Amino acid sequence: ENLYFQGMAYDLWYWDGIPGRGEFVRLALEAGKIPYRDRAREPGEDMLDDMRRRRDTPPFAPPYLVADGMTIAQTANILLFLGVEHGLAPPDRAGRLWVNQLQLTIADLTAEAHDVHHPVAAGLYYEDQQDVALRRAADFRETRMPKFMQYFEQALDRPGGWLTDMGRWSYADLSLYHVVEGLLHAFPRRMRTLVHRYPRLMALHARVAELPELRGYLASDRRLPFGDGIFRHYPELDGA
Amino acid sequence: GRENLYFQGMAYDLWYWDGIPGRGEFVRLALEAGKIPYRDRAREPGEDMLDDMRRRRDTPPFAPPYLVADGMTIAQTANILLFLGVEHGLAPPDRAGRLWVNQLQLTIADLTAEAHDVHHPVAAGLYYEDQQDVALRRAADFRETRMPKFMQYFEQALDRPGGWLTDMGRWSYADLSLYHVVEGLLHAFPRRMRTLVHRYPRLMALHARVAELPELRGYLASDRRLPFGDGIFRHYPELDGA
Ligand SMILES: [Cl-]
Ligand SMILES: [Cl-]
Ligand SMILES: [Cl-]
Ligand SMILES: [Cl-]
Ligand SMILES: [Cl-]
Ligand SMILES: [Cl-]
Repeated sequence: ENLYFQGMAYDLWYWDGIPGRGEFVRLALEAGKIPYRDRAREPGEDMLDDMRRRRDTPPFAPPYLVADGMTIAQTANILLFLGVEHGLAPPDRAGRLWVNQLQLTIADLTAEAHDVHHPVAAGLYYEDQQDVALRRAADFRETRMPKFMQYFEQALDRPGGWLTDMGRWSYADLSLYHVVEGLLHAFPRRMRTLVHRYPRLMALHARVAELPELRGYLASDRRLPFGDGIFRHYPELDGA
Repeated sequence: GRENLYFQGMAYDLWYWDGIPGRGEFVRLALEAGKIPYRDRAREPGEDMLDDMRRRRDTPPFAPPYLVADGMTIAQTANILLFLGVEHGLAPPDRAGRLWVNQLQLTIADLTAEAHDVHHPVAAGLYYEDQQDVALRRAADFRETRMPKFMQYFEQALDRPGGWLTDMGRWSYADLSLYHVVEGLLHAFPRRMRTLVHRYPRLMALHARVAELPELRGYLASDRRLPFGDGIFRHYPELDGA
C-alpha cells in the first residue's frame, strides 16, 4: 500500500472477527470511497490500550472514528458526521434529520436483533439465557420484525427508489440493506414468510447489493461473514 | 414585559404520550429551559395523537415523541434534541462539540432504554407481571454492572473545567438529559443509588446544578412536570438492591 491519498485516512476502531456495529460505518466508508484504517484488524493492534487513553471526548464503547483530531463514537453519530462531511446525506437540514432518524430506527432494530439472544445480559453467555431467548424471539418475530419492516416499506414510498429525495443512496440506505442482510442470516424462516409484504424494502436491499461502489468490498476479505455478533442464526429462535 | 408572548403558529407541536414523563420528558426539559414556545398537544382536550401520526406521510415517525417544527416532523428523542441544539443554541456552536453532545445524548438514551428493559426484558408489549422472573435476572445485571458503568462514564465525561458536559460555557441539552436520567434512577433504584452516588461527585454536582437552574424553576414546580409511575422508570422493590 502506502499510496499518497492515504495521508487523509480516518482511524476506525471496532472488534475484528465479526461485522457487528462497525459494519454500518465500514459500508459508508467503502461505498463513499473515504480512506480509512481498520485499526483493530492490523497485526500490532491494541484497541484496549487505545480506548482507555485520556481523551476530551472518550468513547463509551466501539465503534469509534478518529477524524480531524476528533474522536467520534456511537454508530449513528459517526455516520451523521460522514453524511455532512462527505455528502452521504442530503444537503439540507430537513433531509439530514430524516436520514438521522432513519439510522436511529435502524439501530433500534439492530439492538433488538442482538437482545433476542441476549435478553438478560449482554455479558452472559447465550446458553444460560436460552429459555428467556425463546420467549423474546416469539415477540421479536411476531410483532417487532413486521413493525420495523412495514415502517421502512412506508419510508420508501417515494419516487426514485431510495429513502430520500436526494437522487442517490444515503448512508441510511446502506444501513437498511445491512439490517436486512442480518435478518436474512439470523431469521431465514421468518424472512421467508415476511418478504412478500415488503417489495420496496426488498428492491432497496437488492439495489444496494448491486451498487458499483460496493462491488469490490462485498466480494473482498474485508467483508466478514456473520457469526457470533449481533446477527446470530439460532434455529431455535427462528420460526415461520 | 416579563411574560414571553407568541402569535398563532409560532409554538412547536410536541407529540408524546400523556400520563408518564417517558421519552418526551427529555424534549420537554430542553424546550422549557431554553424558553422555546411549544404545545404539549397530546395532553390537550380533544387531540388525538394516534390520528395525528397516521397523517404524517412525508417523514413519518416510527413512534412518539415527535416534534412538528418549522415545516418538519422530527422523530427520535436524540434527533429532536439535535435540531434544538443547532437551531436554538442548546449545544456547542462547533462541529466537534455538537458531535460530542449527540453521542452523550445517545449514551443517555442507551441507559434510559436499559432502565425500561429491566422490567420489560421479554417484550415491551407484555405486562411486567408476566415477565417478572426474567426481570429479577435482568435487574441483577443492570444494578451490578450496567448502572455503575454508565455512571462512571458520565463522571469521566464531566472531568473538565466549568461544571458541565461541554466546554461551551453553559448547560447543553445533554446536561439536562443527564440530570433527568439520574432522577429516573433515583426513583427506580433508590437502594442501589444509596450505594453508588458517593462514587460520582461530579455527576451528582451536575444533577444538583440542573435541578437549581432558574430557567427550570417554574417548570419543575408546575403541573406540567408529571411524576414517574408506570413509564420507563418504575420503582419495583424486587428489582432493587444494595
Ligand atoms: Cl454481526
Ligand atoms: Cl434462561
Ligand atoms: Cl418515565
Ligand atoms: Cl410528515
Ligand atoms: Cl417471567
Ligand atoms: Cl461503593
